[PDB]
Amino acid sequence: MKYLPQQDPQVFAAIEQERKRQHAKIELIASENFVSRAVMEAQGSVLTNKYAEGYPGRRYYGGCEYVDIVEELARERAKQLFGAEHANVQPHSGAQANMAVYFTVLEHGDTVLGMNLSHGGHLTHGSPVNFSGVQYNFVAYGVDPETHVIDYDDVREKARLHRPKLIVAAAAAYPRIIDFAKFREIADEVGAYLMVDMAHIAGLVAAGLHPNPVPYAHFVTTTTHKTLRGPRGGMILCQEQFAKQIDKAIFPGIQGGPLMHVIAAKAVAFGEALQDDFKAYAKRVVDNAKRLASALQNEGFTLVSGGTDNHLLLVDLRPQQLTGKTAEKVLDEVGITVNKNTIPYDPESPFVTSGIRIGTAAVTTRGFGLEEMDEIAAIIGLVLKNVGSEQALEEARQRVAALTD
Amino acid sequence: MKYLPQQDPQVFAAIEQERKRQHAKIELIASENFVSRAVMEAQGSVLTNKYAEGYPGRRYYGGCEYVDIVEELARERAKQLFGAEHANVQPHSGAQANMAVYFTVLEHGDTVLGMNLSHGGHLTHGSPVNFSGVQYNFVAYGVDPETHVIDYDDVREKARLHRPKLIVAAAAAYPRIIDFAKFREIADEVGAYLMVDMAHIAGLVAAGLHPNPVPYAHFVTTTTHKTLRGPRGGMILCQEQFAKQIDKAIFPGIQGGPLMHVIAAKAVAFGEALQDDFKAYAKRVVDNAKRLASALQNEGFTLVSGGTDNHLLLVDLRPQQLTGKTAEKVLDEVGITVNKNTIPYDPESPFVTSGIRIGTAAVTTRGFGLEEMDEIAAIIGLVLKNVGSEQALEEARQRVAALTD
Ligand SMILES: *Cc1c(COP(=O)(O)O)cnc(C)c1O
Ligand SMILES: *Cc1c(COP(=O)(O)O)cnc(C)c1O
Repeated sequence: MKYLPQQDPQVFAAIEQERKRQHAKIELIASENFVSRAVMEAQGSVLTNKYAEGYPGRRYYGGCEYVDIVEELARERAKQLFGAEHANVQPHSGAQANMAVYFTVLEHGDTVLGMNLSHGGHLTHGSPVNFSGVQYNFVAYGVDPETHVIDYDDVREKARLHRPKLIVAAAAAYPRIIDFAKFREIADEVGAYLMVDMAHIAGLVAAGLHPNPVPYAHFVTTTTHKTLRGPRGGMILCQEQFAKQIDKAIFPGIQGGPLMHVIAAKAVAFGEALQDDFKAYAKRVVDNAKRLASALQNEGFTLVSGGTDNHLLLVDLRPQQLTGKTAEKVLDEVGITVNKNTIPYDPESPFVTSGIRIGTAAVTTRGFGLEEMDEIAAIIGLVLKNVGSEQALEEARQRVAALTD
Repeated sequence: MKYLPQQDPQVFAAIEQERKRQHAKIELIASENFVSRAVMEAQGSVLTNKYAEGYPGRRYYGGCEYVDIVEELARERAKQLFGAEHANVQPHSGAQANMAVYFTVLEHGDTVLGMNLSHGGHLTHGSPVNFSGVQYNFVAYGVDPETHVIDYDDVREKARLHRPKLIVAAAAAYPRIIDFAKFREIADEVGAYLMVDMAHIAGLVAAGLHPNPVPYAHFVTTTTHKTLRGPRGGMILCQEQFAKQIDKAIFPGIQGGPLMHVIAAKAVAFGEALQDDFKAYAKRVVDNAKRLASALQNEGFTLVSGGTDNHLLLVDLRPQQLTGKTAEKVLDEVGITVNKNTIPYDPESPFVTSGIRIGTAAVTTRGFGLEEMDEIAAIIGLVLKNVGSEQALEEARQRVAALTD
């Protein structure tokens, strides 16, 4: 940076602390990643100066010729990446992408069926403190108590009983492949739309390492960040038949001016994802997750669903008589970043929990591989089996430092 | 830029076109501005990598120590700038700031009283194609047919007849000072909350050149861009008594993860606004607007309300037998950027209009002063009085080029 250090020492000092923190810590929060310098440059551009309400070639303001090129690059690259008929790259966030889809097909108080929040569902899939749970009548399907895999007969029964207008598939904390064909079959049986919220797995979908929801879903929502490794923001994919309605839902429906600089950064990220090396990256993410899962089991940890098919895993800490909160806290002391997370049928509140969620997208971006997964698992074992030993925690701290340099 | 040109030639070429366009054109769109290099650097930072759902010291994820410093810098600087008891700097946009306030105090179908959209009100103040008009029962107050100033007796009568839960004051296209004391008096009479949407005038408020709504309003919403000259995004100000509810409305209410890099940029912009030179800038904005208004009247143009108290003016084109659409188009041909805009009691649709809206915030940032205002007015006169003369348009084009170098 050149101008920020002189103009705002306080803000610069804090940013520099954060940059150094990002390097020093082992980031295992499953939603996190590190974007490229090109992506950052794009959103640090003069495009922040441009109002561009509307869509390419159909804007409310003049002078949009070049931001139109940028937005269409984003849309076309997204369509190639996911094989979708339409893309809307304007959502400010994953939350706003979902909000727009809900606004498109639902009336206030309509019934929606989503994944149980305590089993892996997202806040925006019907939390009573979120707009989704307040505005619409959410009901939940669950995972099997033993296998922790989505119970598709429960999805079907809930759908047939409650007759939802919309079914939501997709999760914030589900370690297995989701069967979108079955979701669509159930949706078809009850005459409901299917929305897939692929935020966590979008990068894996792009790389062909998770089944693509696009052919099965009426609407697909996603973050552009997370496994897709893009700038912070949202996106909606859908068939041509819903394009006009979806576009109107985003604007003038729920948003105002789009963030054109962030949209530029989205284009950059989609460009990166189209490359062969991104596919190699995404395979390492999945390989690393399997390896880490196996290595954690080797340490004696129990994993929700017995492993992982994707970038993320959930440790059930009950065998160690630990809460997620306790584990999260002690790992923070040694430089490993995780988050506490409810496990299916958790006896604890969502604020304490019996689990920690772990993902490999961030460490993989940093170039970590299988050997590093083994060591990460060994450090976690050392820490969680010795929570009262400062000597053990110091050893862990040093081993974490050795990994990050 | 260093990395973007190599990684993504297509995106870079388009960004460069936009940057050159921003320099070449005379930007008179009233909502537009040019942010500092420091602001851009802040939002081009690694803070995009951090999930920070929640609030400073009360986050859902670990590792937020430094983004907490950034967010608190934003909040504290906003509070000093506007004398507010609480700030929420997380809204993704002006639309989301409004959405959050509505979510805080209103139930689905509650009555809200806002400014007539065709008289200066914003889309998010009850358009039937916007969430506001769909989710809530909006009624409108108008401006006087002759003076084009808000008719405060009409505000009062509408309030007393319709008994709104919330009254909204603030505008996208109103050239005069708004009397917030009168709005609060009316709100008090009918037991309604008062929300002031100060997006357009926030920079002028910060500089003490427009009365501050903060002491009179329960809630104040704003963009961080526009006259405040910050990054693209939103903000809410309110008294301590609504702080917890407002914060919950933003998260987990309507948004997910905040844009921490944009919040850093907000802090930078607020820092800039706190400086003496920003106050000088804002006075030049207002001075320039008056001068431009006077110079346009000298050219024979009629202005809505007969002039301006702020950064913006509206030309009533009916005396010239021109629509806003026609004027917008021909000005685009010579390098002057305006937008068509409905005038109060417009005989034309909002898609054709009888007016153009003009603001001075952008040209003032570029260092334009009174002499430039005279010339801009003279060029507009030349163009709009000679719409069928290619020679006149070429002269205008050359004169525009002389202004921008
Ligand atoms: C992360 C996530 C979201 C929310 O995205 P934000 O950008 O944080 O608003 C929504 N749904 C799912 C499944 C997610 O994983
Ligand atoms: C610009 C504006 C908005 C919307 O802000 P976005 O960032 O475009 O969503 C809302 N209200 C008023 C009065 C505005 O001027």
